[PDB]
Amino acid sequence: RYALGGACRVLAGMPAPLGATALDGGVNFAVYSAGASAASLCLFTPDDLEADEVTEEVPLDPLFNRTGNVWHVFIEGELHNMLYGYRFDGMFAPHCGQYFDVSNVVVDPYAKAVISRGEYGVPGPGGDCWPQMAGMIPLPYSTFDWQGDLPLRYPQKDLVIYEMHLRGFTKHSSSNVEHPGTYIGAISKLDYLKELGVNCVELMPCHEFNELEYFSCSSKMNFWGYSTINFFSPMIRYSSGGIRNCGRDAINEFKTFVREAHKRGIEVIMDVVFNHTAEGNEKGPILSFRGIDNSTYYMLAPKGEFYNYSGCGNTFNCNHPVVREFIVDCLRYWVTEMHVDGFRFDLASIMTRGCSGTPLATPPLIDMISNDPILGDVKLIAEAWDAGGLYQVGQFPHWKIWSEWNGKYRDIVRQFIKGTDGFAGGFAECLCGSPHLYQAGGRKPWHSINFVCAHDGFTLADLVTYNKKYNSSNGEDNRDGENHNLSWNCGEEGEFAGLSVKRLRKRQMRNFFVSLMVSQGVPMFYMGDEYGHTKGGNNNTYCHDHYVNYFRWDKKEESSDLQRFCSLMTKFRKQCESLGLADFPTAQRLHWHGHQPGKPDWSETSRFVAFSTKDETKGEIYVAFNASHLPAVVGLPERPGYRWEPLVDTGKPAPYDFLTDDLPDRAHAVHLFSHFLNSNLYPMLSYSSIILELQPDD
Amino acid sequence: RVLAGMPAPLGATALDGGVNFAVYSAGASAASLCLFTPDDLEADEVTEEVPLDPLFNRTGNVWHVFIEGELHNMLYGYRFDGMFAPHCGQYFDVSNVVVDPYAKAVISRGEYGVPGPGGDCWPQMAGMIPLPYSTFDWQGDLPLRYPQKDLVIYEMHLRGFTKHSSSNVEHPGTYIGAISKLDYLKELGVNCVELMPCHEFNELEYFSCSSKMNFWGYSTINFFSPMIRYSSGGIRNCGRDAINEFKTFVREAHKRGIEVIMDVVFNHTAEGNEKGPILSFRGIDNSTYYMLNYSGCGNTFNCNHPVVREFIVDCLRYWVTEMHVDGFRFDLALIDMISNDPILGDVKLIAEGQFPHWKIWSEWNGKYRDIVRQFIKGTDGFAGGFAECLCGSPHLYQAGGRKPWHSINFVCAHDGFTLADLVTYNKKYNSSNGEDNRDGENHNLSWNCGEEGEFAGLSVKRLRKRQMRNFFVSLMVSQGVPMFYMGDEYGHTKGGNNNTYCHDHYVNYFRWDKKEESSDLQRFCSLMTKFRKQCESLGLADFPTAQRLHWHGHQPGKPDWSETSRFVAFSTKDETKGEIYVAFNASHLPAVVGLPERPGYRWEPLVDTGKPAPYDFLTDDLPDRAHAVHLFSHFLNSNLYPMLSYSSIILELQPD
Repeated sequence: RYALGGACRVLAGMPAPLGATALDGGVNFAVYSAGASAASLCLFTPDDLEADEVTEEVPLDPLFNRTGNVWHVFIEGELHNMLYGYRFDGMFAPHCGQYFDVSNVVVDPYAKAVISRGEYGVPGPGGDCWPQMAGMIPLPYSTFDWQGDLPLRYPQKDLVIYEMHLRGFTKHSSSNVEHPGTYIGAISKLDYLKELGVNCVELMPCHEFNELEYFSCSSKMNFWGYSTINFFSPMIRYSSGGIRNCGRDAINEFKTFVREAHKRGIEVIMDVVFNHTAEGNEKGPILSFRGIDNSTYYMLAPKGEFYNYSGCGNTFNCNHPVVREFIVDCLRYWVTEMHVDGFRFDLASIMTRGCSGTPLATPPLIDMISNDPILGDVKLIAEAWDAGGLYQVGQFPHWKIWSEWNGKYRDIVRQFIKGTDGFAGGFAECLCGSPHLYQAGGRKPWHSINFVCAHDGFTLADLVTYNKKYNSSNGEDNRDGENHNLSWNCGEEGEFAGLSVKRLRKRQMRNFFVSLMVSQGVPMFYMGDEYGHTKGGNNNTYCHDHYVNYFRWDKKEESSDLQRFCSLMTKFRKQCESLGLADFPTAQRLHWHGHQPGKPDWSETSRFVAFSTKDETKGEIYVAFNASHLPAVVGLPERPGYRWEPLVDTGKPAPYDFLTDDLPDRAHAVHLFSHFLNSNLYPMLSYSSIILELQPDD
Repeated sequence: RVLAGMPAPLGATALDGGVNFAVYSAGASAASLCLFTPDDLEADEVTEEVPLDPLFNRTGNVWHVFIEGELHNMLYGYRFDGMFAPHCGQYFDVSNVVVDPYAKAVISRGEYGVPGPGGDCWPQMAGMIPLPYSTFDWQGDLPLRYPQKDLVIYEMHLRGFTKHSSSNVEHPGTYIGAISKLDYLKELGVNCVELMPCHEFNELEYFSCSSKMNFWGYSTINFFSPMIRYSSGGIRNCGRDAINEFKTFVREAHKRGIEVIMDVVFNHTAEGNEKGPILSFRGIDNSTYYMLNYSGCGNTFNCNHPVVREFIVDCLRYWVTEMHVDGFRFDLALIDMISNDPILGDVKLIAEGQFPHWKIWSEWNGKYRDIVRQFIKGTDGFAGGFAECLCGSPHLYQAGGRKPWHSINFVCAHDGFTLADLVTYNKKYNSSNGEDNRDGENHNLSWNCGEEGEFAGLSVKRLRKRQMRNFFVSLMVSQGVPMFYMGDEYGHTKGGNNNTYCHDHYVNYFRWDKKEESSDLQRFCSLMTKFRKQCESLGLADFPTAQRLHWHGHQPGKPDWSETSRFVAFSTKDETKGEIYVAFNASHLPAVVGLPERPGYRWEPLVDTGKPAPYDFLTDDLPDRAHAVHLFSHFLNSNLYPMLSYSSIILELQPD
């Protein structure tokens, strides 16, 4: 046949590879739809797509343009300036699970760019929020230069992770970047992270999503982005190019980001959400999979009701034979072409469920992922829990590869440092990387990702300022977010407290950071914790394109003492050999002390934890935490012929809370405590911690 | 020409040109006046003798003789005789020549430690004939009359003060050798200097027996005469130069603002019992002047007798008016007479709660020394006693109608361990006294701070420095009059010997060499003396009241008086520093102590005996003071302070 006025020949094509692929002076399209009775290929143009008008349509022959359940067609010519979609026909029965309709033009799941809008937060032509979408037709060749980029391949034990929101990182006016809120605005700030000690960035979801899902209903916005439309394409409204050049520019922008990050020694880990899609339940848009083969992609009940183990309306059928191949191809695409270094899986315990619902001991999807020759060399971090009731923390089909977030760490550290009884043994266990959870099954201490604050919940500053949540601007009447925050307002609630309360809060924040940085495992903290970012007591800000979610670069200058403390702690962890251990610590390296050396207090009323550990580069170090409300003079280990020299004391005023060989009068400061240090003594305030280093006494 | 004579004065005087000699006796049936020439006295020959008539030259029991002429270059004695019955109580003998009890000078020897011809330790003595006119210029003088509550007494031995070769003085070990160093004392803050006995005494009294010498000088021959062998002139000019040199000292001291308190011993004399030579008293009236052994010397001076009482009163008046002495100490101590005398009533009378008071007689507080030595070293049950001592011992003096400044506080003296020995030795080492280490106090209440002796570790030495500073702080914050002993301010040590009465050796000298090596302790002591004399609360005229003095423990307002308590803290309301907080930690464990809460104010470090010098006492002369306070501001802001074991601290309340 012919497609465009006789210029393009139409042929049978090939059923693989799926998607649209350029070759042989033409483009081959292939899709999978088992339940379709008729299919046609729709072609738009940039001008007609913004009219909801199809410029061309090629009907597909069920005989010569279908192999098995895979429709395919080859069109000769240069279509790389056009956008495409599919029209399917067939059975329609919501109560049976069929959602075919000829009036809808759907987007290929394998499309590498989805073009519907170019401006963030700006409705469509006439106040619309769900305009027509179309996918990008590839080009015969690539148009990006990597400049010899190669994988960094850091050992996971050497990582310090930083969780970043791409828009909120530079969208505040104080960022003073050329393109605030985009992939290029982020690049100008990468050196800052490099000086902070960060060598790994975790991006919050940067896959195509609609920020205007809720805008029509209640004028809210999907700021965080945990509702994905397509998985092969980056968010085009996080780029400066926009829909320009059919989206190719946006792709290159993302690539640019990654490349630059590798030239500063920073790795990029993508946050992916495969457990649900933007299409919602039966009352929602038909953009994608639902319109192609619903029964194949979504997990339904026998009566046609969608299984909802995420709270978002549906549940992706992760373990179905086709869905597993789709997911593996997504991951390999993001690794081999966008040069990503690893992935984080949100609500990971939905990929371990049956393709009905029943948790699987050896899920096929995890099996394929961990056995892949390409995905075996990249980091895989799992947030092992879901909204249905599963908590696979410590028990996850890890295959001796998968890492995992540690929420027990968060709870234990929060309660201990706030001053709860019965948490000294748990805190001591946390400081060693939880051997009882990861050593038994054959995993190393660095398979645990440690954190005390994330994007969901109180920030580090709110953790020491508010007893309760204040989610009133969310519009839910406080009926949202965590109810048990394990926080302490340090004696007076709100930001307007006395000077003693403020000093105590500063001590507490420094104590949390020290706990993170001296523990075995991979530390992680959310952007803005290094300078005390606050959200006003709101622990669930999923819908605020407001300054509360933005990095405040002006406030970073007012609190640069805390930033200095945090960067110095990261440097110290990097230097100390004993803090990045590959294996679990042993009783021959690590010793536990109490108020007196060698006499730990593991009882239920204990609120003091101290240890000392040998080190090949620093000789030996001593760390202590006093979470009681009364000060104490503690005795230090006896080391004939050596002396303990102070390094870190969170109770002292800056810059003396961390001593470096840049202070003009460090020796005088040490001398004025020498009369305690010579006796192997050290006085400590309530709610503090100290780090000392052993040096030759000569 | 020999004339009759008159009873008054009971001595020798140059009035009525000529000399009138009068002597009281009770059994002198024969009496004559011997006159010696100094060259003849050296040869032990009498060059003149004037017999006295029992009727023409005697009124009642007083012999008289008046000689018209010039005897200014002549010495004298008496040929008294009468009943001789040692087994009955009489010691009259004409063959011997005695010295007038009221003689102002005694001329036997002129070089300290150098015996007479053929090694004679007891050569013949004679008295000096006075002049009818004065010879010394006071350059204008008047009593300083300091209130006794404002004193800081410094006990010094005259010879040992500037006899060591490191003193670098023109006349080491004399009266005029210590005048140079008086300025040094003024730098320490000494308001008063107390002299160990400077009456005429024989340093070779028992040198013939064994080989020991008498160094301290607690044995008196003449009560009117200064020690001539402590002067550069010696016997020159009949000794009248010596009496002037002493005066010079007093004068110069009064020009530095320092008073002079004289240590007197009227409870025994060098006469011995019946074995030593008869110098005076026994050869005139051995009954009136002696109680025919409670002093430990061999005799007592019969304080209770009208003749003896008048003698003592006249001696004290002579010293006060002729020599301008400001006060007296009475060893091992008539009383009403002295206290009611027109002149001696305004003199500072100090006696070594049981001694008659009359609201005048101060006392050496020997109970203070025992309690303070036992609290500071660490001992159970002394928290209450220590707190009592800090308030001037009300239970001893307030009850009797006295004042806190009638208590003389000390922890060290000339007998016993020095300050450095209290923290160095646990036993006494008197084997150098040649008495089988049996002569000496056995209950020293000391502690070697761990290892005993001068060769210990570093921690022991640090603890010793802390302990010495703690003792001095204890002294300087207490209500009463503090006293120190020569050399404590730099760590003088006797080598463990707590009784050096018989050593004219470097152990009894002021080692000016060492004071240049322990200058940090001297700095601390001088600064503490400055601190005491500025505060109003530390020199109170009346006992502290509950309205101004408050007692604290590890927590403000919660003192621990139990038998396990080893921590004492208080705060006082001042009017020149606002308010001061003092704390003592005699426990072996460090401690963080909470300070009293004062809205709108903050406590600022002043004294901390655990810190290294010069930061053990903060002063504006220290350029780093602000940074040092800043580095403890994080404890100070919350009303906390960390303390080492065995340490004390002083803080001031500032409007911050």
